[PDB]
Amino acid sequence: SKLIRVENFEAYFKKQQADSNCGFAEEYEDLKLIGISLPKYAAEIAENRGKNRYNNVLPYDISRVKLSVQTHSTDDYINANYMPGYHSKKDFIATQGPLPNTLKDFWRMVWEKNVYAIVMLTKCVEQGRTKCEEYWPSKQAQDYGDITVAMTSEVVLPEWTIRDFVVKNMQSSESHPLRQFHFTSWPDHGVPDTTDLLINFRYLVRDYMKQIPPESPILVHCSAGVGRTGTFIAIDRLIYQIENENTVDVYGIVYDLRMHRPLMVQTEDQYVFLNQCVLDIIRAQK
Ligand SMILES: [Cl-]
Repeated sequence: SKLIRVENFEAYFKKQQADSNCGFAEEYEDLKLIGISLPKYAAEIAENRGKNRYNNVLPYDISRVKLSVQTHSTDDYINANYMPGYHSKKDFIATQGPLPNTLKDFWRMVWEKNVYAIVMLTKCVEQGRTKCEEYWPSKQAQDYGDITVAMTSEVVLPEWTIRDFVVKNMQSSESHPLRQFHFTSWPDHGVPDTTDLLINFRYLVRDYMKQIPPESPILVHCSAGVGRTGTFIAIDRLIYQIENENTVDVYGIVYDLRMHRPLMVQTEDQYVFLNQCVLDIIRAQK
């Protein structure tokens, strides 16, 4: 009974918000251990440890994105997992902000996994610390291993920047577009003050995704690719749920996310923020 009909969501939210979000805290605490016993052997292989941004954010083997192998099995490794969306088990790839040594891997994943959209939910640097490499080029083409990327346009707003690229595999002469939705306005601490901007940003991503071929995972990342990333993915899923079923199951969504990657929706504030998102969406349904 974690399924809440939208007609009952506001009352549910108020209930869960009582006593300093006690109910939300309880739901979130219930999620705490979900997925954590899933093996993460590839992530722990010596050769792969340095490919992880955070030693405690490791992809579960069961859902990890496996890249092509060249000379060594560990070539398959990237700190990323397929995350189900509303429609399919591979609607998303949640991944960490790539490192200087995983840039090639990052683009190889982008290429091999048919990514046309990247959602980036972090600044490269937040509070004087590197959260993510600037892994994308300007107009001047850059090669990342066999993958060449050139930015074709960039539109900056205070809230987010949207960048279009052409991604080409130089080995095959295949290419296709990629749009990167760079949400630059997530607060350095805590969640956004309001939900509308992130929700509108999600709508922008979705608007673009309508133009994209099938089986094209949205690559979503922040720093660790779990907190903001999980929040964004959950919001996307919740919106479909609301739109298609008039029900929400934030718990079920986050649970599912946790079964695919650790820490998805990494703070209680984020979890409450999701519920706030649902409330705002429902309320904004005149
Ligand atoms: Cl699954």
